[PDB]
Amino acid sequence: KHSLPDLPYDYGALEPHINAQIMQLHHSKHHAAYVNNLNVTEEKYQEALAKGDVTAQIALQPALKFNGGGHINHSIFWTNLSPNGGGEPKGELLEAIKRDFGSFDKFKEKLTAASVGVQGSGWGWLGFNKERGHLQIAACPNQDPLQGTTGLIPLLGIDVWEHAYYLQYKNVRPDYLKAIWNVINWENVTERYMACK
Amino acid sequence: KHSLPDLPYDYGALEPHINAQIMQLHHSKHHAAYVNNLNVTEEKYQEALAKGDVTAQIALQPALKFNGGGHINHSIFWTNLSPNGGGEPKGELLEAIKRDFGSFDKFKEKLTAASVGVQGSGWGWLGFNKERGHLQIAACPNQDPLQGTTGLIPLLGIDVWEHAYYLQYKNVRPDYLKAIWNVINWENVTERYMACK
Ligand SMILES: [Mn+2]
Ligand SMILES: [Mn+2]
Repeated sequence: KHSLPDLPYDYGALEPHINAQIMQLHHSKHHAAYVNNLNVTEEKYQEALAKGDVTAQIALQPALKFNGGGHINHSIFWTNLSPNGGGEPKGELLEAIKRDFGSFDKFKEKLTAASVGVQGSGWGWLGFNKERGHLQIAACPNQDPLQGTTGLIPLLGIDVWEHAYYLQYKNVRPDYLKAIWNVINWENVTERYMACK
Repeated sequence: KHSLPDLPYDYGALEPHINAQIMQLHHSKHHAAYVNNLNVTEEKYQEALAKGDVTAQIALQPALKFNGGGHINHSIFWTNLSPNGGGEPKGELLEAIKRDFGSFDKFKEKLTAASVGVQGSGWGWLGFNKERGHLQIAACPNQDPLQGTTGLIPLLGIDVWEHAYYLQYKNVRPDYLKAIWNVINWENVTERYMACK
């Protein structure tokens, strides 16, 4: 069974950029609900599959992408954030960023653009393209996970569901986007990128 | 007002790779129908737009994308083929193919896989990514046009609707894919590649 990962930090470790009320609801309520519902759906899929009930397997897909993706996306998200974070990466990651996007600041414009560009709920991603051997930016609707739906390996995700910012920033998503750059755990992103090498 | 372009060759020019019956049906019936229905939809949209009828506008979008995309895609497709075609391209395009995909043979596998990979009706495309400055393979469902939905600039299209091949190859879509390379007009895709730069 899948379980709720602990936050690597306190609910209020990201203040003042993401306030503690958000962090607490986002983790203990939204993420918790995805894990529990995933578990339920996986159990129901076990039965459908054993019976060769194809109709039921197909009927269960939305719940499985949504709750499974919910779990995958937030689990990556918490490791992407840190009180020790902000700034710019170093080493190869930074050179790949300059190489594929021109400059770190050009990269930030792009990921922000994708993230701001999401109509409705969704996520902006920095991913790695294993076929082409380079970095790539992508956006996903609702809880659709990056690797499951595109093949890109996720490096850094930014959650632009309204629940991820609305208590602090209301309708002004680009203020949230501005703020989050200050808490990005470039340590972890670099780690994920070295895993693709 | 849009019109059906003449074919650059005669209906039997691509034998024995694509037979004369397919070409004549594809051009004089299928493309003609997209053109006809595009003209009709565009006029209706003009009316809705001048009445500020957003409902009617939004209700016309599937027809506009389907018939518009059909017109766009087939227009490109006819120039991508030639009775004098086949072989490999030369100059920069060939260099970009080697740089972006490794070799011409690997590129060919990648375009084939993406084309075979289409479930239902659609197109495989070789495209150009402006903001990244490189070649990029994509696939579009139905008549969704490459640029309008994806931003990539079309260089080479491979129609994998069943009408593109079924009378001659039936269900064996890969044999059609193996055959079409004998008639690719590399001169035209080169031009399209030089126009991007
Ligand atoms: Mn969320
Ligand atoms: Mn067609």
